[PDB]
Amino acid sequence: RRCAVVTGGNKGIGFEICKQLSSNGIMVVLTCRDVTKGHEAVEKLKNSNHENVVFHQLDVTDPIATMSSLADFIKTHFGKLDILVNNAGVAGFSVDADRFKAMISDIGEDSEELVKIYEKPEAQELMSETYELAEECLKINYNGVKSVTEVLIPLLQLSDSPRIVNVSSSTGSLKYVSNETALEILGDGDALTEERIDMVVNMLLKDFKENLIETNGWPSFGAAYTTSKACLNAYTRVLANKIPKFQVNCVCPGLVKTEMNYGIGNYTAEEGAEHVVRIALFPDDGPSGFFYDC
Ligand SMILES: NC(=O)C1=CN([C@@H]2O[C@H](COP(=O)(O)OP(=O)(O)OC[C@H]3O[C@@H](n4cnc5c(N)ncnc54)[C@H](OP(=O)(O)O)[C@@H]3O)[C@@H](O)[C@H]2O)C=CC1
Repeated sequence: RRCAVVTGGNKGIGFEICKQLSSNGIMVVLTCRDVTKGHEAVEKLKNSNHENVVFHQLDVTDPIATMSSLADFIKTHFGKLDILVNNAGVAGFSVDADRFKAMISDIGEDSEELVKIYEKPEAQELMSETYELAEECLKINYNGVKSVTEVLIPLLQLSDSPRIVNVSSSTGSLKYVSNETALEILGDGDALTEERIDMVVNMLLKDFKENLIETNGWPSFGAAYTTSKACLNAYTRVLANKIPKFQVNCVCPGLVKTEMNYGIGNYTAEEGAEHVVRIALFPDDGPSGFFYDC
């Protein structure tokens, strides 16, 4: 049996990825940071007749040394890893829940309008981004992906067909990278390295902390998130180059109705996960280094 690790597996797209991989005969290690939430998710899938799922704790921001226990667990019970889905991620902003629920109620969750207004200024007024949230966003969406990937690479090396799928967003496209220095680094594909991508991340965090978002031409809203995904894409390309044995790709699942969006989206969680699972289960002869649907 092929086996998979999915990060952020307790809810949203991640939970549905675990369910669908399991449905396709994959042995799934559902990981997430909250132990109670993890056990409840696995119990829920079992009660749905998905038996090839097991829980293991994983907060992607923890030290890489702590992750050694996941690596050992997989080696001991499975002998290899075939699939890693880097799904865990956060938006980098909070919302006024009361007013957001009022806005959703008012419009009606349907009529493309709800999705339309979610992107209007009327909506941003209900959202708050802070340096604290930015720092966490980058640690989870970018650095966390690097740590989990580094720890599990030696197990993926043992697979005859290793795959890494990183869940990205189209807002991470270079078209939205406004800062000139960042655009220059991320757009110079031939010169991409992990170190240069780290520079972009550190540049953003430094400017954010020093209140230079507007001043240095960063996006006026959602700069942490969009930067984290643009850096995730670049890192995905670098990793693809470094490890030609692997399939390493990003997938942008479209706008999905999860708690990340307070239920707003074009696709259900099931549908979003389907988009990611189609790449995770590519034939053994598959491409690497690309950004699907981004
Ligand atoms: N929903 C959308 O429209 C889109 C989502 N994406 C990407 O899809 C991925 C999943 O998003 P989605 O399902 O919508 O969001 P959800 O908020 O519903 O789920 C997020 C998952 O990530 C977990 N998570 C958050 N921080 C950490 C951490 N430090 N360590 C381990 N797990 C963590 C959450 O755990 P917990 O329950 O403990 O908080 C949860 O399991 C993300 O990378 C997101 O950026 C890309 C394009 C569109």
